Amino acid sequence: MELCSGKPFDAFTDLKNGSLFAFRGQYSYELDEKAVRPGYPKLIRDVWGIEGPIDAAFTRINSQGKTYLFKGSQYWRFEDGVLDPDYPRNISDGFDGIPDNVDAALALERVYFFKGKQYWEYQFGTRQPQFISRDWHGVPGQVDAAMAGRISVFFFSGDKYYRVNLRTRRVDTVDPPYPRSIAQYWLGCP
Ligand SMILES: [Cl-]
Ligand code: NA
Ligand code: NA
Repeated sequence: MELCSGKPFDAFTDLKNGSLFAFRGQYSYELDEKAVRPGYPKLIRDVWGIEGPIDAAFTRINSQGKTYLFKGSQYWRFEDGVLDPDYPRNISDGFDGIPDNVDAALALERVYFFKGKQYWEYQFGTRQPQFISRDWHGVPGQVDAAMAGRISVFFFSGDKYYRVNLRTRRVDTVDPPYPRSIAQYWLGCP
């Protein structure tokens, strides 16, 4: 289906360079103001060389800007358009302490994995899990995808999303308020 169908998403990543990718079922959506065809539905198998649906994605903030895609117990690492050699790997081999079948991830060098009501911090070692709702104020303990900007993170749940200020770690006050339509207020779909 197309970007503006209103259906929930499976994953997002901000490449931290002006471009980002959304994932839903078998489809990958490149979202960049520089794109000749922004939001053109392409097959994940065609762009990333793997079968959808994926569970989570993130892109590291460092120089190399590697993209990580998660599905089940496995992850794939990409750079410069291409799957790195020695991928896929088991999550346990790259991310000790992080569970399988995650719901979401984001990168600020701190990475956060989300699964049910809990999240895990990873630094390039893992800690005890904490509660999403305790540390991300106004975010319920159920997220489908996440992505990190410069001053905000976004949490996606069904057909709606939340924006959280990174300083306050609280959902921002806007009008109409969060949670609100991904299609209408985040993608700027008709
Ligand atoms: Cl995600
Ligand atoms: Na997800
Ligand atoms: Na993400």
